[PDB]
Amino acid sequence: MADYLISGGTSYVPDDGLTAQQLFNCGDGLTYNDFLILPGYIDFTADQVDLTSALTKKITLKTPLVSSPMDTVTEAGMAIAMALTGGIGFIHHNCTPEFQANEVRKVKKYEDYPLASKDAKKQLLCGAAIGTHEDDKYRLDLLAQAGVDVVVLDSSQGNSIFQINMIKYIKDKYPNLQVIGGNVVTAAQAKNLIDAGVDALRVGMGSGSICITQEVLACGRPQATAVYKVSEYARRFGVPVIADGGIQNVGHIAKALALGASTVMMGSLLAATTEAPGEYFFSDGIRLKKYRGMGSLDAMDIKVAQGVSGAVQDKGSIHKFVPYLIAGIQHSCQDIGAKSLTQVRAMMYSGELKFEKRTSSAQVEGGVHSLHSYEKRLF
Amino acid sequence: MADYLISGGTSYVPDDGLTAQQLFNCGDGLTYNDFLILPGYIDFTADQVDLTSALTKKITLKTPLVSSPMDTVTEAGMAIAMALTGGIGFIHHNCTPEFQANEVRKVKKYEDYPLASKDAKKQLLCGAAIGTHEDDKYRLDLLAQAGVDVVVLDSSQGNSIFQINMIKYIKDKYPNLQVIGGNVVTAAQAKNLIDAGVDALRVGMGSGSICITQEVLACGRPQATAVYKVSEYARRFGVPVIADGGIQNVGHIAKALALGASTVMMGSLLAATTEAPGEYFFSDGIRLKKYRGMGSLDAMDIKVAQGVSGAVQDKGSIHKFVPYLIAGIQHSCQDIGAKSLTQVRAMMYSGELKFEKRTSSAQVEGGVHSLHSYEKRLF
Amino acid sequence: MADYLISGGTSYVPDDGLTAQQLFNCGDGLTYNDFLILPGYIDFTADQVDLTSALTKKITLKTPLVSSPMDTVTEAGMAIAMALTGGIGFIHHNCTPEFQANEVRKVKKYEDYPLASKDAKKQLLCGAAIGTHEDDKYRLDLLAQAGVDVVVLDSSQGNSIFQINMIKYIKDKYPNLQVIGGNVVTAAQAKNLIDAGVDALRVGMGSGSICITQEVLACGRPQATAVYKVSEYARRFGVPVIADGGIQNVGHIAKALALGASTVMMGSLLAATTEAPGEYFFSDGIRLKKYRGMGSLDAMDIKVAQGVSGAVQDKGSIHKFVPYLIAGIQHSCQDIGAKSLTQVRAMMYSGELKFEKRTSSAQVEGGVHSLHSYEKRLF
Amino acid sequence: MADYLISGGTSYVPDDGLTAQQLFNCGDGLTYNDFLILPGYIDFTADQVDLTSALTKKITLKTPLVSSPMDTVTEAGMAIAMALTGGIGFIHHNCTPEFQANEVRKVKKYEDYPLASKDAKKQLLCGAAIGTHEDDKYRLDLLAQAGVDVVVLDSSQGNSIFQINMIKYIKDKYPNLQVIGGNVVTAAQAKNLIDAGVDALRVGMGSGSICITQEVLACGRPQATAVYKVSEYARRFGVPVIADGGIQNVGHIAKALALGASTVMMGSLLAATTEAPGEYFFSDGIRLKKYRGMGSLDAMDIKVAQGVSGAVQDKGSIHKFVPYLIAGIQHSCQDIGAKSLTQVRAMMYSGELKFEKRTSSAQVEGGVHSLHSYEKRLF
Ligand SMILES: Nc1ncnc2c1ncn2[C@@H]1O[C@H](COP(=O)(O)OP(=O)(O)OC[C@H]2O[C@@H]([n+]3cccc(NC(=O)c4cccs4)c3)[C@H](O)[C@@H]2O)[C@@H](O)[C@H]1O
Ligand SMILES: Nc1ncnc2c1ncn2[C@@H]1O[C@H](COP(=O)(O)OP(=O)(O)OC[C@H]2O[C@@H]([n+]3cccc(NC(=O)c4cccs4)c3)[C@H](O)[C@@H]2O)[C@@H](O)[C@H]1O
Ligand SMILES: Nc1ncnc2c1ncn2[C@@H]1O[C@H](COP(=O)(O)OP(=O)(O)OC[C@H]2O[C@@H]([n+]3cccc(NC(=O)c4cccs4)c3)[C@H](O)[C@@H]2O)[C@@H](O)[C@H]1O
Ligand SMILES: Nc1ncnc2c1ncn2[C@@H]1O[C@H](COP(=O)(O)OP(=O)(O)OC[C@H]2O[C@@H]([n+]3cccc(NC(=O)c4cccs4)c3)[C@H](O)[C@@H]2O)[C@@H](O)[C@H]1O
Ligand SMILES: O=c1[nH]cnc2c1ncn2[C@@H]1O[C@H](COP(=O)(O)O)[C@@H](O)[C@H]1O
Ligand SMILES: O=c1[nH]cnc2c1ncn2[C@@H]1O[C@H](COP(=O)(O)O)[C@@H](O)[C@H]1O
Ligand SMILES: O=c1[nH]cnc2c1ncn2[C@@H]1O[C@H](COP(=O)(O)O)[C@@H](O)[C@H]1O
Ligand SMILES: O=c1[nH]cnc2c1ncn2[C@@H]1O[C@H](COP(=O)(O)O)[C@@H](O)[C@H]1O
Ligand SMILES: [K+]
Ligand SMILES: [K+]
Ligand SMILES: [K+]
Ligand SMILES: [K+]
Repeated sequence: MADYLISGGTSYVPDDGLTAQQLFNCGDGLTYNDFLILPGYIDFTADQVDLTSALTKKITLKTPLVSSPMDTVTEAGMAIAMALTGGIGFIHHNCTPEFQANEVRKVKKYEDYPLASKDAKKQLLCGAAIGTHEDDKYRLDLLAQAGVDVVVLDSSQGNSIFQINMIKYIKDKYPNLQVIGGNVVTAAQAKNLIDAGVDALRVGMGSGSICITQEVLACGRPQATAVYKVSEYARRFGVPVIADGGIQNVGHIAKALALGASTVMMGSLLAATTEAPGEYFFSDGIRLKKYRGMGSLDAMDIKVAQGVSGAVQDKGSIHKFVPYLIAGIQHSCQDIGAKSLTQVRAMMYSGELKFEKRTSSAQVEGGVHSLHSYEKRLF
Repeated sequence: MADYLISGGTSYVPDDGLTAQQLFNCGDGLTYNDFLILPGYIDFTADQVDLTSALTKKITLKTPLVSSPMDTVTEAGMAIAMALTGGIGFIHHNCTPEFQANEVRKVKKYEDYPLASKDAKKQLLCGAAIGTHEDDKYRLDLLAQAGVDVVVLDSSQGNSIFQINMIKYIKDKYPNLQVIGGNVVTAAQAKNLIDAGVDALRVGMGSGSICITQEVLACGRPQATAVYKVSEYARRFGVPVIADGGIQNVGHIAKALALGASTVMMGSLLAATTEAPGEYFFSDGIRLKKYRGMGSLDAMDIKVAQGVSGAVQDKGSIHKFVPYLIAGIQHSCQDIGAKSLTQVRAMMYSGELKFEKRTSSAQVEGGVHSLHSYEKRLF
Repeated sequence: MADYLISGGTSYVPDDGLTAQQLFNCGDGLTYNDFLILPGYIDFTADQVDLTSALTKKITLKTPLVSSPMDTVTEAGMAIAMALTGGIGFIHHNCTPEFQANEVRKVKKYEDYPLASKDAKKQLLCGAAIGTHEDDKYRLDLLAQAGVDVVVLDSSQGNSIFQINMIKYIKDKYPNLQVIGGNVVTAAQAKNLIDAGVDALRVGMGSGSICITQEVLACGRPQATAVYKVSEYARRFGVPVIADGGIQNVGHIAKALALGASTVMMGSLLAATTEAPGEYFFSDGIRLKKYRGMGSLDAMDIKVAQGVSGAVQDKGSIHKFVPYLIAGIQHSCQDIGAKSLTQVRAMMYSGELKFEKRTSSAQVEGGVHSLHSYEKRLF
Repeated sequence: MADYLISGGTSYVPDDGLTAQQLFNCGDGLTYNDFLILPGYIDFTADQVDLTSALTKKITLKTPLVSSPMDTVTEAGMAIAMALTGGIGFIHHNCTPEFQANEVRKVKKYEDYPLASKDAKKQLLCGAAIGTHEDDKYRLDLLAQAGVDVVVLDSSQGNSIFQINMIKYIKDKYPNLQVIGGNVVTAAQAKNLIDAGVDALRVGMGSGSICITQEVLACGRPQATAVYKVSEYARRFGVPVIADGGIQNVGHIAKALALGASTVMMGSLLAATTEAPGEYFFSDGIRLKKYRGMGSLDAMDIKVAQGVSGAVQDKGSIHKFVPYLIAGIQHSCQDIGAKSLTQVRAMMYSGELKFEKRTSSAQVEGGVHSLHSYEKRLF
C-alpha cells in the first residue's frame, strides 16, 4: 500500500540542524566548545553500546582511549593500566633507548580485565615513540627487540622529508610493525604521509594544554576542524585517526569520535593519576603532580621553547577514572542514538547525525550558572 | 579491523551533483527539461525493475501510468486497455451521467495480461471524474451504482470550499470510495485537501499541452517544482501524488516519479491512439485525431476559455505503446541504480540520488544536433 | 632590492576572470558553448606548441585526437589514417569477432608521417571496442591475437558490476593490455572503475550528436562539467580522460583539453570523411554519408532506442582535416599563453588560467551576426 | 607517460584552508590573534631560512626587525644594537635637532656581527624621524649633515597635504635620501603617498600598546587587515611596508610578514631592554622601565591626548632577545614550508599558503589551559 510504496515505509524525518559537512564548510575555525551534537532516537540501553575502535589498520582496541607519549604521563605502569582497562599507552622517548626498551619489556612481560588489550600471544599491547633523527633508528631496533607492537613518529610537524624517509625505512626493515605518523592538521600532510605508507595518523597542533606553538610560530589549527578534515581525507584510504590535544572532558572525547576520529589521546586528563610518572606534592593544601610539554625548556634540559611546565591536581587511579570515561561515552552514544562508535561515524558521514553551533552566550548557558555556590562531582 | 570499523565498511562516495532539496531550493522555477538525473551503480538487469505504484492510499497498480479524464482521451475502451496493461483510466464527465455510468459498467463487466489491474472480484479497475457542483452528486450516485473504484474531483483549482464540501459529503455517504483531490501546485492547497480527507492528490496547473491558463489568468506553477513540493508535503501523511500535465516522453515520466510522484497521468501522449475516442482523419497525408482541452470553447459548447483544440498524430495501439513506456522506465531506473520506483524515491529523499541543472546550450547538446537529416525511431 | 625581495620579482597579475574550480562550483550545468577561455601572454610562436598527449597510463600520442568506435566512423582505413596523422582509432564491434580481428590485423600490418603513432615494433597503434557480455571474452581473445594495443569497454553506463568483472578478467588474463573504462560522468563511477584497475576513462553521456538518451531515460550530464569533474578526480590517481561526445569544432576540443581531458574522441566531426566506412550519396545536390548511433534501431537490426540515424555532409580526407585541427589547437594554446597541453592543464589546476561565462546574447555576439549573407571557409 | 603529461608531474594538493585574499574578503575586521597559518611541507632545516628584508626601495636588511622612533625605545645605543644584530633603529625627534643629530653621529661613527647592517662605507645604518611642520626642515638638514641613511615622517595620519609637501621637498633637496611615509591603513592613503614619491610605507593606526586613538577619535583599523590591504596595493609599485604596532610575540611578527609586510617595527617588545633609554626602577619587587606614547600628555609636556604612559618589565639585552626572535621566525618559516620570507609572501600571493580563522574558544584552546599553575620560559 501507499504507506510503504511512497518511500519504502521509512517515516520522514523533519530537517533540523546541520550536518558535519555543512558545519565545517563555513570556514569559521571551530573547536570542541563551539558546537553541540543534537539528540536522536533511543531504542537501547547504554550498556549495550560497543566502543571497539581501530588504533591502526591492523590493531583494534576495545576502547578508544590512548595515553600520550610524555615523560609526565606514560611509563610502564601507565601503559599496563591503559592496556588492562581496554586502551593502550605509548612510552615516551625523553630517555635513553635502553630505559625505553626496558619499560616496553616490563609492559610485555606483565602477568578480572575482560577488556584487556592483548596481542596474539595474550601479552599486553604496548606502543612507543621515536624521533625522525639518525640516532632514533638504533632506538627503534631496541624497541623492536623488546616486542613493541606499534611505534609513533613524534613531531610537532610530521609533514617532513625526514619523517617520510623514516617511515619508508621502518616499512622496509620492519614490514610487520605498525607505524603512526604525525602530527598533521591538513589534508595535504595526510596525503603525503599516507602515500609514504603509514597505518594511522596523529592529528593535532597547537591545541595541547601545555602547548604555546600557536603564539610562538603562528602555526596550527583548531582541533575539531583539523580532526574532521584529516579524518574525512584518511577515510578514503582506510587510515584511522588519533585526535591528540585539547581534550578536557568526556564531551570532548565524544565530539572528537563523532567528527571522524577513531581514537583519542590525552595527556593532561590522565596527568596526576597514580600510575603517571613522578611523585605527588602539596601546594596550599592541594595535591598536585608535575605535567610539562616535551618542548618546554625543562623537558629538553638558541632554543625556541614550544611548551610550558606546571602542575595538575590529583585525579586518582586509572582503574577508576577510565571506567567513568567509558560510561560517559556510552551515555553520549545512547543520547545521539548510536549503538556503536562505528555507527556514530557512519551517521555523521551520511548526514543523519546533526550538529548546532554555540554562541558565547550559548556556552555560558550550557555551563553552570545562576548559583551562589556549588560543588561538581562527576562520579 | 579499520576497513570496517571506521565507517561500517561502506566505501565512501565522492560528493558530486545536487540533491533534489538543493536543486529546488534555488527558487528558479524549474520544469522537466531544466535538469537531469545523474547515473549511479548497476548490479541488476532492467527486467528485474519493479514498477508497482500506489494510485491512492488503498489502491495499488503494477504500473504508474494513468489516462487523463478527457473527452478525447479516456472512454471505456481506453480504460479497459490501460487496466489490462497495468495502469488505470478515468472516465471523463463531459457527457450525461447515464453515459458515464454505462461506460463504467462496460469497463467493470469486461471479460495473457499478467499485469492487469483488478479489484477483489477479479474485475478490471475503473476510475471516473466528477465536478464540485450540486448536480455532480447525482452523477456520483450512478457512478457508485456502476461499481467505480475511485473518483477524481476535476477542477483547475481544487483548493475551494466547494471541493472540500464535496470531499466530506463523499466520505460521509461513501466511506469505502477512494477520492482524489486536485488540481493543486502548492503545499497549502495540499494541506487543505489532506485535512479534508483525500486519499491522493492530482498535481498540475498550466503545464497541459492544451492549456493556456497561465497566459489568461497568470496563475500556475512549473510542473517539476510543483510535483516535488506537493509530493514532499504529502509524503508526511502517506498521501500519493499523480503528476498531471507536461509529459512528452518517457524521460519526463521518470523525472516526475523521481521527484516524489507516485503516478503519472498523460492526456496528449495517449491521444491519437486507437483506443482513444473519435475517428482518425487525414491532413496533408498525415493521419491525425482530435485532441482538445476540457476548458476549450468547443468542449463547453461571457465564457473565459482556458484551453485550445487541435490534432495529434497517430501513435498506434495502447497495447504496444504502453510496453515501450514500461521498458523505458525500467531502463531509466537501472541507469540511476534503483531496482524499484520506491527505491528511487527513497534515494531521492535520502540525498543519495543526485541531479544537475541544464543550461539552454546543455539542452541543445542533449538533443539531436549536427546532422544534415535524421529519422527518430523510438521502438 | 625591494623589486625582487617583496614577492620574488614576479610582477603582480590583476585578478580578472574565474578559475575552473570557481566556474564549475556554481552548479549551473554548463556545456562547451556556455563559457570562454580568457587570453594570456604570448612569448612564442604557434608552431612550437607541443600536443603530446597520454591516451592511457602507458600509451602516449603526439596528438590528442581519437576516432570513435562506430560502424559509420572507424574501420581499418580510419584507424590507419588516424595513427599516421598522430592520433589513434578504435575499431567498432558491431560485427563478427573475426571481421574486427581482421581489421585490427590490417591496421597492424600496414606498411612522410613524422607524427605517426607506432608501438615498440614500429607498427601502427590500433584500438578496439568490446562489450561487457560473456561472448565478448572470445572476441577479446581474437583481438589479443591480432595485436591490438588497447581495448575500450563500450557502454552507455560503465559503472556496472559486469564492466568491473570484465576489467578484472582482462587484467588477470592480459596484464599488459591497456583497458579503457566508461562511459562515466560522475566521480563515483570514476572511483569504482579506477579501483577496478582501468588505465583510462571515457567521459560522456547524453552529449552525442546522435544520442537521445537524455530525453528517453532522463539520465546524463552536461559534457563540460562532466569532463572537468571526472578529470579532477582521475588526476589524483594518474588516470587520463577521453572526452567523448559533443565536439563540433576546434574550440570544443581546446575547451575539453583545458578542463582536464587528456584526449578527445569525435564521431560526427570525422564522419563523412573519405576514410570513414560507407559510400557517398547525393541528396538535393549535397554529398552526404550515413552516420548513426550504435543504439539506433538500424544499428541493432521490446527495444528501447537510445540513438538516431542520419547523414553528414562530406568533409574530405582525414590527411587534410586533421592538420587543420592540429593548427587550430596550437593557435588556441598560443592565445591562452601555453606552450603545451600539459602546461594548459597545469595552469588551469593552479588557477592561472581564467574563464568567463557566456550569456545567450554573448553567444549570439560571438558568432557571425549583422550580415546579409556570408560564406564560412575554415581553411 | 600519463604520470607527467596530465598536469606536469606535480602531485595534486587537496584544497584545505583559505587564502589570504579569501580570508580578508569577508570584511570581518581581523587582527593577528583572529587567525592562524596552516602548516606546509618541510624539506630543509630551520637554520637555512633567509630573513633578508627590504626596508625601502634601495635599503636591504638581513633581518626584518626595526625599532620604533620613541623617546623610551630608540636612542643611539638602541640603534647601534639593532644595526649590529641585523636590523635598524629610528632616532626619535622629541628632542632638540642638535641632540638628534648628535645621536645619529654617534651611531654613524661607532667602531663578531656577521649580520651587521652597514652602508657602502662600512658604517652602521641609522634612521631618524621628523615631523611635517616648517621647523622640521631645519632638523632634517642637521640629520642630513650627520649622515642619516633614511628618514621617516612621523604622524598618526600621514595622508595629509603637509606630508606630501614635505615628501616633495625632501625629494627635491635630497634626491638620494630614502623617505618613509605614514602612518596609513587604507589603499587610498597609500596611493597618495606613493604618487608623492615615498620609498616605503609605515602601516598602523590604533594598534599601538600605548595608543588610545580608536576610543578618542573613532579612527583606525585592525592591524592585520590594514597590513594585508596596504601591502597588496604597494606591491603593485614595488613599495615595501613596515607593520607598526600590535606586536606582542614572534607569532605576530611572522603573521605580519606573511600578510605582505616587508619589515616589522616594535615599540613595546623592545621596551625595558638594557639599550632602551631611561633607568630601571623597582615596584613590588618587579624591575620595570618607563614606556609612553609620543602623544601622551607626559611626552608633549586644549591638548587631546592620543596615548598613555606606563611601565614595562625588564627583558634583558637586545643582543640576546633579537636572536631569539630570529630563531622563532626561522622556525615559523620552516613550519609553513618556506626557505625565505620572500618565498612566504610569494606563496601567500599565489594562494599556496593557507590560513584559518580562530573563534574565541579556538584562541582559548591555542593558549595555555587546564593547568593549576605553570611557568612560561620562551628561551
Ligand atoms: N633527520 C633529521 N635531520 C636534520 N634535521 C632534522 C631531522 N629531523 C627533524 N629535523 C629538524 O630539527 C628540528 C627539531 O625538532 P623535532 O625533533 O622534530 O621535535 P618537535 O618540533 O616536536 O619539538 C621541538 C623540541 O622539543 C624537544 N622534544 C623532545 C621529545 C619529544 C617532543 N615532541 C613534541 O614536542 C610534540 C609531539 C606532538 C605535538 S608536539 C619534543 C626537542 O628538543 C625538539 O627540538 C625541526 O626543525 C626538524 O625539522
Ligand atoms: N458548487 C459550486 N457552487 C458555485 N460555484 C462553483 C461551485 N463549484 C465551482 N464553482 C465555480 O464556478 C466556476 C467553474 O469552473 P470548474 O467547474 O471548477 O472547472 P474548471 O475551472 O477546471 O474549467 C473551466 C471550464 O471548463 C469546462 N470543463 C468541463 C469538464 C471538465 C473540466 N476540467 C478542466 O478543465 C481541468 C482539470 C485539471 C486541470 S484543468 C472543465 C467548464 O465549463 C468550466 O467552467 C469556478 O470559478 C468555480 O470556483
Ligand atoms: N554481462 C552481462 N550480463 C547481463 N546483463 C548485462 C551484461 N552486460 C550488460 N548487461 C545489461 O544489458 C543491457 C544492454 O546494454 P549494453 O550492452 O550495456 O550497451 P548500451 O547500453 O551502450 O546501448 C544500448 C543498445 O545499443 C546496441 N549497441 C551496440 C554496439 C555498441 C553500443 N554502444 C553505445 O551505444 C555507447 C557507447 C558510449 C556511449 S553510448 C551499443 C546494443 O543493442 C545495446 O543493447 C544493459 O542494461 C546492461 O546493464
Ligand atoms: N605643516 C603643518 N602646518 C599646519 N598644521 C599642521 C602641519 N602638519 C601637521 N599639522 C596638524 O597639526 C596637528 C598635530 O599633529 P602631528 O604633528 O601630525 O602628530 P600626531 O597627530 O601623530 O600626535 C599628536 C601629538 O603628539 C605629539 N607627538 C610628538 C612626537 C611624535 C609623535 N608621533 C605619534 O604620536 C605617532 C606616530 C605613528 C602613529 S602615532 C607625536 C605632538 O604634540 C602631536 O600634536 C594635526 O592635526 C596635523 O594635521
Ligand atoms: O611541549 C609541547 N609543545 C607543544 N605540544 C606538545 C608538547 N608536548 C606535548 N604536546 C602535544 O600536546 C598533547 C597533549 O594534549 P593534552 O595534554 O590532552 O592537552 C600531546 O599528546 C602532544 O601531542
Ligand atoms: O482545457 C483545459 N485547460 C487547462 N488544462 C486542461 C484542460 N484540459 C485538460 N487539462 C489538464 O491538462 C492535462 C493534459 O496534460 P497533457 O495532455 O499530458 O499535456 C489534463 O490531464 C488536465 O489536468
Ligand atoms: O547510439 C548511441 N546512443 C547514445 N550515444 C551514442 C550512440 N552511439 C555513439 N554514442 C556516443 O556518442 C559519441 C559520438 O559523439 P559525436 O558524434 O562527436 O557527437 C560516441 O563516441 C559515443 O560515445
Ligand atoms: O602616543 C601615541 N599614540 C598613538 N600611537 C602611538 C603613540 N606613540 C607611538 N605610537 C605608535 O604605536 C607604535 C608602538 O607599537 P607597540 O609599542 O609595538 O605596540 C609606535 O611605533 C607608533 O607607530
Ligand atoms: K547549563
Ligand atoms: K544529444
Ligand atoms: K562574432
Ligand atoms: K594550547
